[PDB]
Amino acid sequence: KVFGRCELAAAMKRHGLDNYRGYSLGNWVCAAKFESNFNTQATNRNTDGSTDYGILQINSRWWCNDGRTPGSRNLCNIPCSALLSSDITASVNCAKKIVSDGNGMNAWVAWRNRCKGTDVQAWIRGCRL
Ligand SMILES: [Cl-]
Repeated sequence: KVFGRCELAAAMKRHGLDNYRGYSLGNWVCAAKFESNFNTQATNRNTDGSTDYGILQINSRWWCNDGRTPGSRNLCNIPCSALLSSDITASVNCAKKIVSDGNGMNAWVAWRNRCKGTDVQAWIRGCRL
């Protein structure tokens, strides 16, 4: 499913992401925009053989099992396919584990390069939240 900006902001707020570990909702909407263009079915293969899945492009080396990433961990304990659902619960739950992990949102290369230090509140402007 391809989300609208405000529809995603409301779903993320509902699943407890607004100010999770100190990151305002705008940060998570911005990351989702530049990771997946709001498309839950986005996948992208990396040079190392890992794949990134879903709205937040969570990576198979560490976080989910896709059966094709040799010697990967599955720290979120989910098949990577569960990250591609129109329901974002699995992505949200796994994102909360990633961002607690020590590097915060810098784990998302698009957030670091495109969102970090920007007026991220613009991402939720106009939305009924
Ligand atoms: Cl942090």
